[PDB]
Amino acid sequence: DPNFFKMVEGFFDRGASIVEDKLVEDLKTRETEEQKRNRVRSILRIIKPCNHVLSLSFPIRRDDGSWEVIEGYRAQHSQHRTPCKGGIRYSTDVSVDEVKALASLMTYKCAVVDVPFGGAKAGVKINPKNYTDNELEKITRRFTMELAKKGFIGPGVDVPAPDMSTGEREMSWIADTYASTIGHYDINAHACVTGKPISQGGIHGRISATGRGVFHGIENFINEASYMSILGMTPGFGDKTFVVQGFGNVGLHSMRYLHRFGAKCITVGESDGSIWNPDGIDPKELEDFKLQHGTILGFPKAKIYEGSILEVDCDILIPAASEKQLTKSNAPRVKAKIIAEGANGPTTPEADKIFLERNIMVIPDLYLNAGGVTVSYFEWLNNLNHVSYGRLTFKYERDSNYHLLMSVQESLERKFGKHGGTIPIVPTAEFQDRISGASEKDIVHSGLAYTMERSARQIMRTAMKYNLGLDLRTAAYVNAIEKVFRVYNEAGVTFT
Amino acid sequence: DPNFFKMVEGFFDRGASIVEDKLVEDLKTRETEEQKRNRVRSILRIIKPCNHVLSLSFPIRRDDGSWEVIEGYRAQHSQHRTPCKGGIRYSTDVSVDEVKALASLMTYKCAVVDVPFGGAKAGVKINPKNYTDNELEKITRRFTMELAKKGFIGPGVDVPAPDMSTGEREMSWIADTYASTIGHYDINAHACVTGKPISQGGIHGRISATGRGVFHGIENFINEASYMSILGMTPGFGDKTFVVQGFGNVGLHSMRYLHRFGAKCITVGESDGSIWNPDGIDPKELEDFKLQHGTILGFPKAKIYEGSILEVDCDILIPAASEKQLTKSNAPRVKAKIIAEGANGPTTPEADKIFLERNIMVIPDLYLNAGGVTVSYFEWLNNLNHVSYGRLTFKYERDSNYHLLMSVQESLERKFGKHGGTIPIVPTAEFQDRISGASEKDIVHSGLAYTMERSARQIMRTAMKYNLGLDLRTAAYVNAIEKVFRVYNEAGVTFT
Amino acid sequence: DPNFFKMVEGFFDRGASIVEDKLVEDLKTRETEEQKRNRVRSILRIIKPCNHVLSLSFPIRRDDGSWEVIEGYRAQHSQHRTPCKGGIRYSTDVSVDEVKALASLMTYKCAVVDVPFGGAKAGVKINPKNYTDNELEKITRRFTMELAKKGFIGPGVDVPAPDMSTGEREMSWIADTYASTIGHYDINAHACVTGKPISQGGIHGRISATGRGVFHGIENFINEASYMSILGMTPGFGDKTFVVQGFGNVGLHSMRYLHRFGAKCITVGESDGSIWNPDGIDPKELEDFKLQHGTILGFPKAKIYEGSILEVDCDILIPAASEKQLTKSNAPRVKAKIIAEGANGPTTPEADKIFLERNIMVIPDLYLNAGGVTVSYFEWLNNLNHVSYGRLTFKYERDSNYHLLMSVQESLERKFGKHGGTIPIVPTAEFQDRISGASEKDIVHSGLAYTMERSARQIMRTAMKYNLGLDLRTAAYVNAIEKVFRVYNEAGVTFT
Ligand SMILES: Nc1nc2c(ncn2[C@@H]2O[C@H](COP(=O)(O)OP(=O)(O)OP(=O)(O)O)[C@@H](O)[C@H]2O)c(=O)[nH]1
Ligand SMILES: Nc1nc2c(ncn2[C@@H]2O[C@H](COP(=O)(O)OP(=O)(O)OP(=O)(O)O)[C@@H](O)[C@H]2O)c(=O)[nH]1
Ligand SMILES: Nc1nc2c(ncn2[C@@H]2O[C@H](COP(=O)(O)OP(=O)(O)OP(=O)(O)O)[C@@H](O)[C@H]2O)c(=O)[nH]1
Repeated sequence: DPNFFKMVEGFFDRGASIVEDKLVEDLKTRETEEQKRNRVRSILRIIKPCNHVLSLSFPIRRDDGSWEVIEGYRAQHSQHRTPCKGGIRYSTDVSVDEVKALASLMTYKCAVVDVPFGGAKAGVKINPKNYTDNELEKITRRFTMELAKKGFIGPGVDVPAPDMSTGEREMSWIADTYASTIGHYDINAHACVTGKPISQGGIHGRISATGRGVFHGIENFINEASYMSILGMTPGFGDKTFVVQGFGNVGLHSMRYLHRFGAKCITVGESDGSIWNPDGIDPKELEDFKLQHGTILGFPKAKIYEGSILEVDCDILIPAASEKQLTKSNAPRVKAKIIAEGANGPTTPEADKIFLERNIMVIPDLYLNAGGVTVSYFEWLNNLNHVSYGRLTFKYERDSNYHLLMSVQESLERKFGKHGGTIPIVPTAEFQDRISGASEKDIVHSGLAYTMERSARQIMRTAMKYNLGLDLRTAAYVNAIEKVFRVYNEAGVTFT
Repeated sequence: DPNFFKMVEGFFDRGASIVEDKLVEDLKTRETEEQKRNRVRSILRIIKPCNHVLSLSFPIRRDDGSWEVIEGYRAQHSQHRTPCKGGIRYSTDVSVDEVKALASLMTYKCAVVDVPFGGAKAGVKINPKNYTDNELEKITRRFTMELAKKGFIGPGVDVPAPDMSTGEREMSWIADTYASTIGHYDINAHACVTGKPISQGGIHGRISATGRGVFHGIENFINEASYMSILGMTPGFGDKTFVVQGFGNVGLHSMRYLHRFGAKCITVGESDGSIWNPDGIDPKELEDFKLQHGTILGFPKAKIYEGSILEVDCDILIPAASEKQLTKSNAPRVKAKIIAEGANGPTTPEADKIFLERNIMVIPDLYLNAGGVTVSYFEWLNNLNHVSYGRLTFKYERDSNYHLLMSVQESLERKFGKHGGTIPIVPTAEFQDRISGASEKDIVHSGLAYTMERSARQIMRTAMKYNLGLDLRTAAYVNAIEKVFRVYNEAGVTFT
Repeated sequence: DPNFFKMVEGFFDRGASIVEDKLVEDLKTRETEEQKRNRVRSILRIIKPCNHVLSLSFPIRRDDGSWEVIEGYRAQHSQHRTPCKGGIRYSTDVSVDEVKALASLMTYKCAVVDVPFGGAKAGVKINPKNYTDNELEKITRRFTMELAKKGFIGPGVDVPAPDMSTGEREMSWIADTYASTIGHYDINAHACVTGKPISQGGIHGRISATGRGVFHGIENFINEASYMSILGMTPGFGDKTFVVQGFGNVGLHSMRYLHRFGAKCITVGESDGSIWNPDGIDPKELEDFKLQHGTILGFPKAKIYEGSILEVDCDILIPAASEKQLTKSNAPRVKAKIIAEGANGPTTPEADKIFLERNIMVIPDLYLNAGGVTVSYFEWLNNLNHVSYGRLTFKYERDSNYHLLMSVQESLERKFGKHGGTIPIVPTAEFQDRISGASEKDIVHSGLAYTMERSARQIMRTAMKYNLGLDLRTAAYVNAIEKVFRVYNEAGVTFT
């Protein structure tokens, strides 16, 4: 049970060794092979660590009149490409080391998806549940009152974001503080953060984003025969066994979108148990009980399945919530062709090997749960371009989108409308639905997928280049580094 | 052999005289004809000079331990419309006067193409070749360390750029300095400069931009019969003799794009000699030797042509590199209907007259080599909107771009698909190539051409308005001034 | 052998317990004894920790072309009273914990002497000796390039300073960086740091300051009979045995000033050995060999004394350099009435008890080595008032300083100068020496002593108030906290 930090650090190291072999070969500087090799080697010593790490102490007053001190950490991995991004996490497992990872992680996560942001993250040694709303509203707006004094929060330095144990309220609190302490005139203050509610500049779609980011991520591969062949599987979703573990968020919004395109999901894993219905389960009906029961168990159309989800005979498996759920004890026990890994580090390094030995494909946590980052990026622009996307264009496009058809109509009626036969060219129900449903919801759904699309394709290439086969986890950490490295190299690596 | 400055100044003067005749007539102020004429007249005394010109001195330390002082000049023509733009030039021909021109030039260049920027330029009395990479990296990052202390470098004051003797490295160096001296949080620091590499916010297409800007510039005229008639020529490129002088950059990337649309280029001029093949030459094969030989001479499929390119019997002639190449001695000797003038001041004032007497059309250096500016402008936005263009839209457009076709299909199958005959409407190879090739490369190629398109059209008008016929050089300097003047007039000309 | 951190933390804790007993009694708020006691108690939980602690990573390039990463720490104890102060230390013993102490220390050190500054400190995991001057000049100016991006260096946030392993050069380097990265116009940039050379705004006297701060600190007690009586000693210095350990700096400049006022120093401790001359030793003659020999040993007029300085039969003992030199093994072995503790933590907690049991007075490291801080404060003003002290006044005072005497002369000659007898009132050699020697050297020497004077007096009071007798170390940590606490209380303790 290594520390998730040590997991990460262990990976990057491996990727570096892989990269260097050629990265030195494809370096176009006039130097000695040795000389230049000592350039790259150290650069891969430079980015790995996290530049700035700050430790705090808060004199907050409780509701009972008492005082207590609070520790808070912010980690800003690398300045190679600002601004920097990172969510906040209120918990008691926090620690300096636990952070540097996730910042040094999100960075690599962002690069895979071609995002400018730089990785960061913060945390606080605290358990929210023991504290009220007011207290938390006293904590937060003081937290981001300090960091702002110290240049770790600004629309072009560092951008907080949500995470488990947080929500819009928390964000909403922050942004106000900033505007009342720093911006005071600065227009870009509305971009201080992300994940805001919709009324201030948020997004129609954030909540389900991640779940989607999983989906289009899987799609870019399942529809890829080059790997179907390897796993003896078939392209498409119309005939496949799908399951989930970590119901709730990302487990769900994916399950639903998943159900949409011909999927047949079978099971559900929950902190309290499981279910099973080889006939396929409606996510909708489950959405109900999650609110009408606070649990999955008791679902009429599924048996309370004994055992872990992982041991289910299926095609896909989605460890959306549990961390380190896959071990050498289960890796052989799993029954699946593919794994998703929505959550971060649901899988152990040892297992990955076992899968590669079982010819089991997987997906890296980076790629999938990225969409929860991607969307933010978009939301970080809405607050900069100070508009909802498209509102200058929807109707214009619309107009053109049916002046054309008219042109077609006339063009045809002109040629073989000889007798005058009219061709009432019209939209399609769907296409008409898009039109009247014109809204950011459609844009984002697009600028998200395209992203996840392009990224995957780069990865496949990256895999082939290095003959990694199905060992994508590395391949991603690979494709990331090359981008990162390439950046830091072309930045005048340092002015000292 | 006047100084390129004196050339410029000589032109503007001429344009003013031409403009005033009507600019006073079309001025809508309640004044006396005389009174108002004394308004315009002086305004054309105001813009002409360059407001700010700074002279520097650098205590740099060589690699040998020695010190030496270095002089550096920055010229910011006019504040009438900030920000201001201007590249850098490392040479020993530099001088205050040599600058004011090019700044006072780029301004007028920018206006022709409807660009906000204001003209500037910098230079340094130095010969790079005698200095290392490190030294230059010591020079530059100190150069832009001073100017920043003094408000001549900022994403909304003044924007450096490349030029001969410079490259991405130089830029890349600068931007880092700025972020480490001024921005420190400012998001727009990524726009401090332009011409950056691609990894930081550069562009897919810069290198060939200029060459293209030449092309679409020629196209907007060759396809214009109104001038074909005058020169007894034909519209199109499918039947014309093309040549070049100044092979390398802009000479090349144009030659290639030129070759694409039915051109037949015949010759090449190079600092070391020339070639000739009335059968037409593949730029590609030339691209090879330029790298496999560092020269054109020795090209199998062309004779080493004796004489200057200018004296070749052709339809187009492109003095892409040489300066002041066209004199009264050659002006009559030239064999051509049109000239391009990619470079700046390849042609002499005296010659222009001779051409007008020989009924020879030409093109102003302003218009053509503008694209090397235009593109930058775009690149200056990529770093402000903090995105690669379109990524929010490509797939959305894509979707719509084939939901429509479906609509057509259904619409037709509905009317005279009576028996059920299906119409498998599909894209075209080309159109499908666009789609999968979706990228900035296509956007920029567009927002460039359109620009060069609209501009030309304004010029034609401007020519007709003033009955200049083929004497475009003036006409441009004309169309520019009116815009400029119009700006400075509507700006509350001055608050003093 | 506890960590110097743990030493410190152990002290403050003790002081708090002592303070609270009355601090709650002298709190003038309308509350319940319990209620208010829960106010103070926690406040003494708040100040103790250090608010901001930053960890860094530097991509520096060596002279050999290689790269290496460097870690650097800055600790800004408390914002209760900005700006904050702290020197820098280049070593390899550095660590986060090792810092928080010294920052949380200097704070309390500053308060004793009624200084606004807030404690901070920085360090770097590095050994200078293995690196050149250039490298260090590459390290430093990058170090303070980051911290400035992050608001840990500024004339009104945080003020670096020298320390062992540093010197004026290091400072001089920094200040330039700042002016070239942040100030750019800010007048107060000349105050970014302290310890500067004299040519930029430094001070005539810094080097010997500390040594002096020791002296006047001892004087305020030795001349105090109230404690002479306790130790059975005599006031004055004219008859006392003085010694030293840690020759070099502070050991020396004190020894000299010490020699001036009737002292008779006997021995010297050095890293390499010792000497002894009951006849008294001229510091001057020693100054010579320290430069003519790099050592004390071989001094003609002193025997190479076997044993540690501590075991010498004397009246005063000055552990100026060695850390943790005094242990339970030596505490009883020491032969002395008083200890100085110029260095930080030369003495162990256990020993202090033993001394109190041996009726041995001591002095806290805080008080004495403070002068090295005090002076800086002054130097931090020279760079703000942008003048050398007094230059507006010396001659004015001078004038008045002898218009008076004239008045006396005339006044006397008027009354009983009846016959006309003239009274040539004149200055004294000394007083005339002051005049012609008018310079900062005299001011600082004053504003230093007065400080150390007033402080001590507060401490005596503080001791009596709490009946600590000779256990001053606490008493200081006591007098400090009350000031600190009092500050943080009257600051609207927090706006959350
Ligand atoms: N679909 C769905 N949405 C939910 C659920 N719970 C909360 N939501 C929120 O409701 C919103 C519904 O999104 P819509 O914009 O109405 O429809 P959509 O974006 O096209 O797709 P869905 O989000 O799946 O409905 C989502 O953005 C979620 O934030 C749920 O169980 N199912
Ligand atoms: N075409 C071409 N590109 C070159 C040449 N030399 C360097 N390049 C670079 O290669 C890039 C090729 O551009 P692409 O994006 O691949 O293709 P394109 O932009 O549609 O058109 P081309 O630039 O002419 O290839 C250009 O942007 C140049 O910067 C050359 O000789 N020919
Ligand atoms: N006195 C003294 N000064 C030294 C010695 N070594 C270096 N110095 C420097 O020389 C300066 C001499 O100070 P001065 O201003 O000339 O005289 P002062 O300040 O009245 O008293 P001193 O510093 O003891 O000489 C001090 O500030 C030190 O920085 C030394 O061994 N003895």
